[PDB]
Amino acid sequence: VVDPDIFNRDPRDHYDLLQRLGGGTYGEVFKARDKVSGDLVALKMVKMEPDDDVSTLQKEILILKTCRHANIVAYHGSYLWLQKLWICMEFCGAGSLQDIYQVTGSLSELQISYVCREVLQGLAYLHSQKKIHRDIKGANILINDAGEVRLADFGISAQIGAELARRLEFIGTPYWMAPEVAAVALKGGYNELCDIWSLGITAIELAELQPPLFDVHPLRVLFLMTKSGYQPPRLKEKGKWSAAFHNFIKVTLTKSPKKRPSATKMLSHQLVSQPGLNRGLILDLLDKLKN
Amino acid sequence: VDPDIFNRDPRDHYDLLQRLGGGTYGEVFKARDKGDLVALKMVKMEVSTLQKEILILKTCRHANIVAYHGSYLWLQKLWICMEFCGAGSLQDIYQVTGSLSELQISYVCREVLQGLAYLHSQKKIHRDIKGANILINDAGEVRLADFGISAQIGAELARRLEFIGTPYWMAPEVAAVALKGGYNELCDIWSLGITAIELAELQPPLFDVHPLRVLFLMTKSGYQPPRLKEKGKWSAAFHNFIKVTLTKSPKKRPSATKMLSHQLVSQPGLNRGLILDLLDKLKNG
Ligand SMILES: CN(C)C(=O)c1c(N)ccc(-c2cnc3c(c2Cl)[C@@]2(CC[C@@H](O)C2)CN3)c1F
Ligand SMILES: CN(C)C(=O)c1c(N)ccc(-c2cnc3c(c2Cl)[C@@]2(CC[C@@H](O)C2)CN3)c1F
Repeated sequence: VVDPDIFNRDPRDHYDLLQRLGGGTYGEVFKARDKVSGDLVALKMVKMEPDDDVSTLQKEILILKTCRHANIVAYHGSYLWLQKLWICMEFCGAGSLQDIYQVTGSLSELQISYVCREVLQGLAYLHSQKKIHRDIKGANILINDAGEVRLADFGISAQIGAELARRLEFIGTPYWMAPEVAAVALKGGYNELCDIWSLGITAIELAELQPPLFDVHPLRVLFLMTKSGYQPPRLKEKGKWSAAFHNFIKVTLTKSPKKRPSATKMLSHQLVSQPGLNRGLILDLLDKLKN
Repeated sequence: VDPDIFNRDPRDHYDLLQRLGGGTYGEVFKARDKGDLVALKMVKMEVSTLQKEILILKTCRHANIVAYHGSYLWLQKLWICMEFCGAGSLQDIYQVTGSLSELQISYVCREVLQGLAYLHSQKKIHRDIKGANILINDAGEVRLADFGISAQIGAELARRLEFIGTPYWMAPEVAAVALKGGYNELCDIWSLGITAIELAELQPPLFDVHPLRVLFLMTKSGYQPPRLKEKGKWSAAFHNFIKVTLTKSPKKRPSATKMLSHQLVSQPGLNRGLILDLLDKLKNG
């Protein structure tokens, strides 16, 4: 089955569907209003026909329902009704940061610092649970109408958890296989510090409206990262950003994962521990979006 | 598609004699050209992984890798024609004869390393070196076999790459796992170390421990590579060969070509006559 706690009932008995959200980038997502509280939620609808694979969807719900942290999108349960799965989540009324900067242009360094602190808080919590987001980017950082920051979309993370379970289920007899082969089969070949690198790239994304090498063919970018002399990217405009921001980029984009700072360590960095970082900075951004 | 497929009736060319392998390697027949003997593996045509397996065997041309002769397509059945190894696998052998002598193990290890060094310079990985996949012919000569696991891993690596998504936010270690899999050909060197213990003791180390427990242990970093059970039975050279092939760190594990310079497999007197002696034991015991 997909999850042992699924509500086997029509979601429309609890929510009035209001409008579609996200333009389809996140699937079929509906804005909905609770019929008793009046609170707003987002409902993602996924098809669940009898003989489809449920493993990835199962992993995604398992990840969502065991998170209870302010900087992670809240989970309110799922509804299975007539071969449709509705995932009920916290509604973030300003969309993703990508939705926002595609209108406003590049974020200020202080706005990027607040965002980075809030994501690091969410990442420290996930890493403390032995979870890995693995798809940190502007599109998966959501903003509510109060200017707060919420990590969302564990679909990639669920995809990898499902691979891990399958490859482990059919790994076969292990008495002859090398330790490093067993470790890739059980652990995946990397660890939660990949999230720290992705935040570094996301910080550049917010500063420059594209990740580095966005205009390079994706298979070429993958190949360049595997070469011995590969150089981590940097911010484009040196004089636009303080040395603190430049250093933040340098350390998050540490090439060797053995030397890359963890999320708790990054929270002590000058850029995200400076005073004056609060949701008002993003309300300013939302006001610019509005004006 | 394989451009060399023979689109004709294989029984128009071979007499099908007995089955072989007890079904462990699939449906494979001992065949006689209709005086040469071949092995014919048949598979029902429902297949990209089967494609990839044949390409591995077809492109390999080395005396220590089981030879490939061609494939016939007929009545939705694919007939893969290969070199026949009349003494079966080393597992078939030692289950009758008992543990191999150190000299016999040394010769088998040299022959397998020769095949591995060829494979690794072809940018291939066997990934299932074990007694069951090391075959012996009637001359006592050693041939690596069964690239099915190698084909499946290469297909999983290719497919998971085709659904990896945009890579601009990916860390370089994640990129490396996507393109290269997370390990390399030195895993075959470790598997050979285990195999040599298998040939000496009739079982790989930890054979009587639950497999999911053995997977749990191998990833703990406190993990200690196994050793030969009975010290006084084997020379210091054998023990050292086990030590170096079972190097935990893949960054320090010697390559196949380097291992060919090890004392155990470079000593004189290593030849097929040792396995002819073994093949005499299975006949006379
Ligand atoms: C008018 N607005 C704001 C939108 O159309 C809009 C938008 N452009 C972008 C993103 C969201 C949004 C808000 N909250 C969410 C979600 C999303 Cl996608 C999810 C996370 C991903 C998916 O699982 C559903 C859960 N909570 C939008 F509503
Ligand atoms: C009476 N004997 C000896 C056997 O039954 C016997 C046996 N017990 C074990 C192995 C073989 C054997 C010999 N030569 C082979 C093959 C195998 Cl399986 C393959 C290698 C890969 C596989 O796909 C087909 C091609 N060359 C046996 F014939």
